[PDB]
Amino acid sequence: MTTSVFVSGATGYLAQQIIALVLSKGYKVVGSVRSEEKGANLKKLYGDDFSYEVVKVLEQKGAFDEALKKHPEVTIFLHTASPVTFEVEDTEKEILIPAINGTKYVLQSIKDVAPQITRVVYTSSVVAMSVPEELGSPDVVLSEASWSSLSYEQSKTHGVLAYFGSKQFAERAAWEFVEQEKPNFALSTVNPVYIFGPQAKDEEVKGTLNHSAEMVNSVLKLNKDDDVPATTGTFIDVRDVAKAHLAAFEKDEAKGERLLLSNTRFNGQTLLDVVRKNFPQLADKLPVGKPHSDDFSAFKEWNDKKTKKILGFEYFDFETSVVDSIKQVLK
Repeated sequence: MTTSVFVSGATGYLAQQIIALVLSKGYKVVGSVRSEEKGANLKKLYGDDFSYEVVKVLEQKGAFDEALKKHPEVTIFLHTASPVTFEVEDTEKEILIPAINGTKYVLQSIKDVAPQITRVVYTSSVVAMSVPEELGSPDVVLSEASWSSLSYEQSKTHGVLAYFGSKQFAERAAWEFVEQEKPNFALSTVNPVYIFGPQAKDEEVKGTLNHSAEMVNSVLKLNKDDDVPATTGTFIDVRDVAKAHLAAFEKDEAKGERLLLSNTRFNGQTLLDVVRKNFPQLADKLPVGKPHSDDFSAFKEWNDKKTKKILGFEYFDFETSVVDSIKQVLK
């Protein structure tokens, strides 16, 4: 009668947005959390239709088996969680293997213990699709077809490349599971770019005034003398990503799809120009740069046409996403 959706890594910024949307739709959520207190907090936040299970180590074999066994009511699994690593000493051991193993193990548990699950949505990234130099290139057109060229070997070399590799290999693992193991569920992925936007709950904006994506808040801590931030790429609003997750399990056309979630290009100047206009009280302590010096006109538009057609909604613009984040932080 009511449909129950499992969401891994439920305390996450995206996950919370997904959970809020889904609850708003009348689904139930069963959320995984790494501790009871995390769950209880989520419960207090999200209410009666929210339940939780504690799964401490996501990449462990059999990790989700008990939680799954307990929830025969669940028929959707949104796998949003990533391994939490705090500073990395060995890239393979701590980043690549956990990412890859986790995906395989979670899928195996679902097949093993939740045969009733008909849809799995795996949260991937644009980093699966590409390499860092290609991300910044005006000659590059990504699509839903795009797979990163980065090798396993190269991925080990650096922490950045490792994060890139980890997503690529993990997503490949997920598709591979589907091919090889042939489960009851249809798989789909969501592949976001830099995510901006408000948090699902005010209470969560803790510590008061923060930033993931931090890039929003690399700026607000700047000082008038500081440089304009370097960071540049494509953005997407967290709400749009969430809506993509919804469509990814709801729509027949999304079955076996990769969804590229990417909106407009930005740089530090784009960000600064927005903040400065919208929140003038902070302009005195902020840098100026060269306003509206950002010109992205040479950049080839990415090919997300299939994804937009499947999604069938229009995205939040950049200004709106940024303004909404700051307003909340300020509040």
